[PDB]
Amino acid sequence: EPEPQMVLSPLTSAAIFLVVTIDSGGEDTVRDLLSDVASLERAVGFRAQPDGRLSCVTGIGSEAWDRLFSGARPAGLHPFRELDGPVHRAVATPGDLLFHIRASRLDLCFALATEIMGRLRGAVTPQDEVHGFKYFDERDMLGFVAGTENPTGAAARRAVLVGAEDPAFAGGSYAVVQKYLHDIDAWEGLSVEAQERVIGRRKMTDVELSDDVKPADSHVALTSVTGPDGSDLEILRDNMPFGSVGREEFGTYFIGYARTPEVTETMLERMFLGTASAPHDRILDFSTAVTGSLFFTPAADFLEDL
Amino acid sequence: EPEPQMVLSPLTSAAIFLVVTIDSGGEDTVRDLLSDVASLERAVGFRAQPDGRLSCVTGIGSEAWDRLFSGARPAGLHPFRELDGPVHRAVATPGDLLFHIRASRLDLCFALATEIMGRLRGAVTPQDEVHGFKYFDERDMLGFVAGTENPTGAAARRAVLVGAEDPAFAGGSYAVVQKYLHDIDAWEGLSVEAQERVIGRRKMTDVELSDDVKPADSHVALTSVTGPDGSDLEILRDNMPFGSVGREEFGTYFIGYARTPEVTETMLERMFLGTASAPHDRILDFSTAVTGSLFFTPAADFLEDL
Amino acid sequence: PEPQMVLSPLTSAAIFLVVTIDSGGEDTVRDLLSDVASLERAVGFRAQPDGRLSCVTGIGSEAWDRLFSGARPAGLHPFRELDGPVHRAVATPGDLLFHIRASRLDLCFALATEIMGRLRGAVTPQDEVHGFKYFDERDMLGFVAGTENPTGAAARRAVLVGAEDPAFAGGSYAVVQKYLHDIDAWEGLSVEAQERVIGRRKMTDVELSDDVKPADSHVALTSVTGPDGSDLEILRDNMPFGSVGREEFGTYFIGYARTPEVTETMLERMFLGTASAPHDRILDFSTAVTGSLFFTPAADFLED
Amino acid sequence: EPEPQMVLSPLTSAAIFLVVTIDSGGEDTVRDLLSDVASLERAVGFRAQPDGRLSCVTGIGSEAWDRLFSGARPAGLHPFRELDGPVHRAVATPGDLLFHIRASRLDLCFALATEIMGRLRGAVTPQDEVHGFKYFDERDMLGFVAGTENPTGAAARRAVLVGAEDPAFAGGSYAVVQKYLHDIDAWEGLSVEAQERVIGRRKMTDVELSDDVKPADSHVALTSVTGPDGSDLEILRDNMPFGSVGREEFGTYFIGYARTPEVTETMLERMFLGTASAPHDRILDFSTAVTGSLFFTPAADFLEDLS
Amino acid sequence: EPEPQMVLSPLTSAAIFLVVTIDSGGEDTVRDLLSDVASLERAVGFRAQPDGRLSCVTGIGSEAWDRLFSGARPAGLHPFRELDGPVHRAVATPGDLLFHIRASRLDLCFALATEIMGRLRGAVTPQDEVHGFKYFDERDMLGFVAGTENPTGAAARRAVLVGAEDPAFAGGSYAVVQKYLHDIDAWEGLSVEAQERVIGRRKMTDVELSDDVKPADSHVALTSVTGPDGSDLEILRDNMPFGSVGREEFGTYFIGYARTPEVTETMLERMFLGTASAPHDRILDFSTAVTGSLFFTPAADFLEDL
Amino acid sequence: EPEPQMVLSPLTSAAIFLVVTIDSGGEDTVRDLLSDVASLERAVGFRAQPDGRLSCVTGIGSEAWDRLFSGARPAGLHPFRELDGPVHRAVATPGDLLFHIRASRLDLCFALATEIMGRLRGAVTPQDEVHGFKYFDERDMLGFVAGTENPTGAAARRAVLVGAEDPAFAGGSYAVVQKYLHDIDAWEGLSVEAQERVIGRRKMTDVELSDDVKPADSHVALTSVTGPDGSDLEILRDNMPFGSVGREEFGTYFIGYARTPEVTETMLERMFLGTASAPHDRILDFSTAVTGSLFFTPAADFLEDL
Ligand code: HEM
Ligand code: HEM
Ligand code: HEM
Ligand code: HEM
Ligand SMILES: [Mg+2]
Ligand SMILES: [Mg+2]
Repeated sequence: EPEPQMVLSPLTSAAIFLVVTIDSGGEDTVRDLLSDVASLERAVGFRAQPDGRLSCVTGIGSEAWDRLFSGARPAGLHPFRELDGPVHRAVATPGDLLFHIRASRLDLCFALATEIMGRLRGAVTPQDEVHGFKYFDERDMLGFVAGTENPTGAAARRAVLVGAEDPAFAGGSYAVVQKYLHDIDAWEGLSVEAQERVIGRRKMTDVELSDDVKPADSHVALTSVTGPDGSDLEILRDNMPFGSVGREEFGTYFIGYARTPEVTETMLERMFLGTASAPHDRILDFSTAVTGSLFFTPAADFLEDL
Repeated sequence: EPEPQMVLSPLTSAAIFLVVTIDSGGEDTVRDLLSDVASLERAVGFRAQPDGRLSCVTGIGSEAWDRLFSGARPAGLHPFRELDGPVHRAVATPGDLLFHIRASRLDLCFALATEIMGRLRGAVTPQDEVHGFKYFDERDMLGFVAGTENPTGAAARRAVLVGAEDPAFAGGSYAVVQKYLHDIDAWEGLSVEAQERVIGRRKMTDVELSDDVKPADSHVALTSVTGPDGSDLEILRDNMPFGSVGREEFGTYFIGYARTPEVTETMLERMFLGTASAPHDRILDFSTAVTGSLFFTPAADFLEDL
Repeated sequence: PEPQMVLSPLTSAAIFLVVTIDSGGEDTVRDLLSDVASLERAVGFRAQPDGRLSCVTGIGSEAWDRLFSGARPAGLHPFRELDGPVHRAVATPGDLLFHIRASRLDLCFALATEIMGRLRGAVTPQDEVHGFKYFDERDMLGFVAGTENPTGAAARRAVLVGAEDPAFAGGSYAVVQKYLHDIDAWEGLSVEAQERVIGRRKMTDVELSDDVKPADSHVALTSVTGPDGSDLEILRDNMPFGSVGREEFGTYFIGYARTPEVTETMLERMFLGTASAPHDRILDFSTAVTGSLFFTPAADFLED
Repeated sequence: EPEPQMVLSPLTSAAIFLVVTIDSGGEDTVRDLLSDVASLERAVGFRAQPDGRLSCVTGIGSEAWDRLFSGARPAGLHPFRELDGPVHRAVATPGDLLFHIRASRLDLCFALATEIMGRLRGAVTPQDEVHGFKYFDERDMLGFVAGTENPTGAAARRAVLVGAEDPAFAGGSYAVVQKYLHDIDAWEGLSVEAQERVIGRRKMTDVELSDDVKPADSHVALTSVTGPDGSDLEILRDNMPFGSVGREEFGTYFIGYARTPEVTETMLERMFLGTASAPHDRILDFSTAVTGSLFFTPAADFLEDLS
Repeated sequence: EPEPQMVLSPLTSAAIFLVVTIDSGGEDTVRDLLSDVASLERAVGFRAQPDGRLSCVTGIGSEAWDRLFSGARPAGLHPFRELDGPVHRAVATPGDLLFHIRASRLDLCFALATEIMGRLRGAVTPQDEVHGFKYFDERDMLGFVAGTENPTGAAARRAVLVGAEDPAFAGGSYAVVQKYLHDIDAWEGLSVEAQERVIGRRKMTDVELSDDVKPADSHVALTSVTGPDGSDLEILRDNMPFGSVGREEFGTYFIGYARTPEVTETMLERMFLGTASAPHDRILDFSTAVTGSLFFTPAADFLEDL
Repeated sequence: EPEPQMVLSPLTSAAIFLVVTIDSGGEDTVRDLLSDVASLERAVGFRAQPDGRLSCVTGIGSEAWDRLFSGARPAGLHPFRELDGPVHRAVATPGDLLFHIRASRLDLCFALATEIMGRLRGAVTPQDEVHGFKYFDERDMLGFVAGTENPTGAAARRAVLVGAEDPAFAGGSYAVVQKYLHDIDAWEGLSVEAQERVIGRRKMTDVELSDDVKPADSHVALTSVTGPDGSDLEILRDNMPFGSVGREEFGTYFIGYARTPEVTETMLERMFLGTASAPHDRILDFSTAVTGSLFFTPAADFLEDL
């Protein structure tokens, strides 16, 4: 049975997201680092266990894959597709490698980031670095609980991990990232009731709005998708607030894992392009995407063997 | 007894340092915020007690004092004094207000910073914003334990709080801040034993080097100061690592509190200008100061009674 | 099939809610059942990982026939009243059980509030108990409670319906009884006399050896062996409760099993006695004031 | 300095409030129990330290004081004064002894309540027993954070503990209790902004409303009181949710400690009788007081030195 | 105010008790270590704060005091007085220095013991070393709660710290130690009710037996002492279980702190020699003392000024 | 179907290792105790759950197996093989039963050890008893992190548990124990860099030395072993510091579990007897083995069915 990366992590209150491009000639250095990244994760994290909860999920973009590896490609790997909606746009931005670093403390994330980037200096150019922090009651930058309807247990494994449909890549996953900046002033001018109509859940109690009252352009309504057999299509999300008070930057860093990118891409199409009943996701009236990238996160043993 | 701000805080693993200047006409907005800052600290922090450990210490610079208040000035308040040493320089940079925000989690620091800056928008210009994180075993960016010889209990109160020498300002303190960037590549080229000779303490065990082995230009030797009667002159420090892996920025944010700025200024003169036996503090061969400011942190009731 | 959270980690707080379904309340009940897992997530998620909030939902025999058509679970029937020579196990009404557990009573209460909010006008409350465990896992009699519960695979095999009733695989059967204790009479016994009642040492929680353990001790009467000589096991999560002002000092008994026959055989031994034991000596200090049986379906049964 | 009881406790998530009356002839049994209550607190609590945080504050009503003790009375002790407002009433109900029992866990509260009541059986009649639990984010039954503006440290000592003004009773305090039941249906029919105008603070963030927006009949405006010199008069509160979902009982148990009952009584008068600018505290349109009692909580050494 | 050592510590679950004798010629090495012991405590303990709660109380015996120091001596300092009762004996055993090391974890105790003994190698001979552990519910090796009636707060300071009666030594205390081994087989032959009559408290609930049932030769009755003016004479105890299962050694390490040794010695006399109404403390029928030593624990600043 | 003992335990900060021999005639008493050991574990441990994490792993030696049981032997069970190297020796010492007791607190370990030894008095002779404690940062007595490269999850199950190759004993494991005493004086005379060359990892950061610099006689190089198919052969280790400061005993108690003893024995041979490129493991120049024994730890159901 192939060993996945730590895509299914315990709850963590801190994260670093690192997106880089691989410079010309940097391929060999990158391959060496990939074969050591799990041993660096253990080195940094083991002595802080059990409370540290340090993990690193490593992802590779479509164009980078062809530069690094010969043989088969993962079936669903392609560049992030830009969505040019009537009002809102989901931009595509460059990224060859993702490091999704999570722990209970930002310092542990930083120590691992420092070791990873130390080995890659001269081979990569940083595109994005975000230091994320979750609020103490699992709330996001909009004041709502984040993570409630994530799948757990076997339902999570089924939703996230590549299996028999792409057997050479079993135990992998696909990550989509988007960095969002919020208009906090406009958001906080809404009443709580109007915010609940945007999200589709109660703010304080986190109870879902009933079907008869939930707006068709609420976030929860548009990101609820049923498959060909009427089962729910699910993804696993670990959105993280970030910001700078001096620069008035108040953000949500979105990351979503799925067994195939088609699930995530269908959700994004509904959000940005809308449906028969909804012009677009009302969350986008307060949130602007400034990055967008797609990565394949291979099985841990795939990385170890190169 | 006047009530001090939370200068003597429990150990915290997260901090935000905010330094701002007061714009033309911003005085009244600032005074209103100062009279509310303790109540904002309670609002953000109380529901996360007892583990949150959220506090905010507010400081006011020399020039800002005269713009905000009439009547007496604190006796020791003056602008930061630039030190132009033979090799190393301690720069002065602008700052009218300091907010030293501490907690066990960065999100609580950020929430308070957001409320404070929300009330000040349009009245202040940000000069510096640093998000600090301490390593899980109380280590700093150089890999040494940080805080070991800080005073505690009654010795700390005596060292930090203004008393009968300046009775109108009893329960206040003086804060000096400097942001340092490290040359980590050069530091990590030293052996552990060579690093220990720079600091003056063992790296793994944090035991002080004996007087016969401790170099005269070690950090602990230069920052050890005796008064006219041979008593130790002490300050309270809460130095915090910070940085950005993508920008190769690895820093220490220095903050030191003392009952009179003369103690901290004597330490800085020994570090930057040296003594008969030491050209300068060897820590400065790996650390460059890029900011420097001095603030008076009044008793909490002084702020409240505006 | 995915079970409900019958096998929970240890919790220090609980709310037990038993209700009857009023005439015309069926539809409101069915709607709540299809939402109960989503309400559990909504209340519990923001207090993770320490909250450990869960809700196990059970349905009685008479209620089942009112709510659902098609197959019944094979073992579902009303609680059987036991009229012993001295002690009686009463049957009391109950159509739905909510067994709510967490590390803190406030989280239990928040979920109970949301559940009862959705059911108002459709149900009548029969019982509500707010349970608390003592800091050293002791019960109201001063003994450690839960020691011999099965764990891991043995727990799954003992508690979850399987291939013997395949349409209801992943379900379980819950028996509840509320007991009030005579604490004055109990505390008049020596520790050694109490140990002979229970069958375990009080301070150290070591089982009394076979040569000293009385036949009418609680542990001896609730030890039952199957056709192949294996132990028949149940999973228990007994909770203290009470009111100091009313001198009410209680144990809320709940036992889960794959078939109610195991639990019912234990109860018959306790209340009716055997050739070797008049009755369970624990019953000389404990009176049952409720008794109900529920089937707790697989979580996916409720969600559909 | 005389030693207070644990009036200023760390934050606790569980409480039991026990109010009893002393039966005729029960005085001697009561006095014996009072001289042992500290030792019972240690017996129950010590083996659960450091996490248990078990404490018991013992209070004695005005009429009970006269029955138990033959010497001088605390200067501010009198029976709770009923407030008969144009709309709302603060009832006075019987109570001779208060046991305010706090810990991190309800079982530790219950163990101590059991030991106390075991010694008093036959000498007292129970009037009220409430098992309180705090919501995990310090919220009350109305969904608002409770405790935010309580004084801390030296300001709390100065506000709560009797000093030089009544030297024989230094280290004591005065407790007012009221059990409130809420109309949760009516409350949940308000918008969040309408709730915020009732309380005087933002619901989600717990930031106080500006002076320009905060209504005169908000709870925070009516319970804000300044003294003869313009200093704030403060009390220490440890309000606790309680209830029963089956009976639709959703409550707040109010307890407030103060160095003199006059501060707490002034706040209650403003709430129930109103001011020039406010008919009454709007929180009372959603909250009914069903008990009301006043107690003196003596210094610990006063209790220990008894026959 | 003179600063005491950490005689009144928060609750700790681990301890090391180290008793040594000073070898001929070892005086100078010992004096140097004493002047450094608080700085060693900070070095070992700081990086495990706030939960470590590492402290070291240092005591000096009567004969050692006269070897190390000249001039005035603490008023009550003498060698432990052997008690030769009709049945039971309290032995005096050699000991010049006590290190009473406490923390929430044994490893912190061990690290500090290692540093202390490292500085003293060649100057001292070990007489006793005990590694103590508390049971999870504060119980001792007899199964009873230990520590319940210790004084707290102000009453503890008054009972333990030397004051105006010996002003040159204000802020000190006197420690008596005795290592006890228990005859667990004999003890476990009693019923619980018979055990309770030995101790004077209920076993499970730790409620004191009422005056009408408490025997005169119970442990709590013999260790309850009133002074000529009616006040309770109290000591502070931090008894620790210890043992070795293979050697069937089950013990209690007794340590009692008091402002004068007269209080502790009066308790010991009542235990071992008895009263008019009690032949001896019944706890001694199941407990044998194998060490006995007395130490003065000076104010912290006395040690620092060497 | 078979239920293993708790070989794969969560991390624990305390342990007791008890090794006994079975006296002539003690076999029946031992068999009775083995059938009850799981129920004693529950009795002691249940009331401290969920934080106690008390477990006991029971092992049986080769000669004891033949005295206790008839029918099949586990295929790999034999007495520990003495290794007589040119410089260093791995001695074989007597041991019939191992009790490897772990918990979050030493109290719980001690209570269970007391109950076990209580049942076996008169049937067994203690050979070794060690009370282990972890340093707060997972460090050993040499100052290095211990446990970093242990297998986890499925890789741990595959490495440790007997399966289809010995089907009657599926769910069992083999334990090798050695008690080591260190020469701490000689070790602390090395520079940190010289220590790192002994171990094969960086001291402070726990990063493995790269292949070009790692010495062939480093500990990590000699204990890295590849199988016939090029896979890494792994074991699960739960080494625990122990000691006595007064006797200058500073130790590491080695325990290693594996599905077959040949893996552990190949590592030992490389350490003690060396390779073409390394005379012996350099860790042995600072570490002396004073015990050595091998045990089979059966499935839990094997013990219960006695
Ligand atoms: C007043 C009610 C009760 C009290 C206070 C109580 C208490 C206890 C205690 C202290 C134990 C020993 C520790 C443990 O394993 O939990 C025990 C064991 C047990 N109890 Fe009860 N119990 C009660 C009622 C019941 C009822 C009604 C049943 C069955 C229908 C039951 C079945 C069991 C079983 C099966 C055991 C495990 C026996 C064994 O060691 O195999 N109990 N109970
Ligand atoms: C139904 C009963 C009550 C509820 C639900 C309630 C709730 C609250 C809330 C949510 C706050 C704001 C947060 C805080 O500082 O705790 C508050 C503040 C306060 N309450 Fe109440 N309360 C009640 C009864 C009372 C009573 C009866 C009194 C006085 C006799 C009182 C005195 C106060 C005071 C002095 C404050 C702080 C006001 C300020 O200075 O900011 N409360 N209460
Ligand atoms: C022999 C081993 C010892 C054991 C196992 C032991 C055990 C206990 C226990 C279980 C208690 C009751 C709970 C408490 O308040 O701590 C206690 C109380 C006490 N013990 Fe001991 N003890 C021992 C030796 C000593 C010695 C040698 C002294 C005095 C020299 C002493 C002085 C006290 C005192 C003063 C109390 C408090 C009595 C009261 O005022 O209530 N103990 N001890
Ligand atoms: C003096 C006794 C010992 C000490 C202080 C010691 C210490 C260590 C240290 C510090 C590590 C590096 C971090 C890690 O745990 O992975 C290590 C790794 C290891 N040790 Fe030891 N050890 C000792 C004895 C043994 C023995 C006797 C064996 C085998 C029989 C052994 C097998 C291993 C293995 C397999 C590894 C992992 C190597 C790798 O794949 O990276 N050790 N040891
Ligand atoms: Mg009978
Ligand atoms: Mg014996």
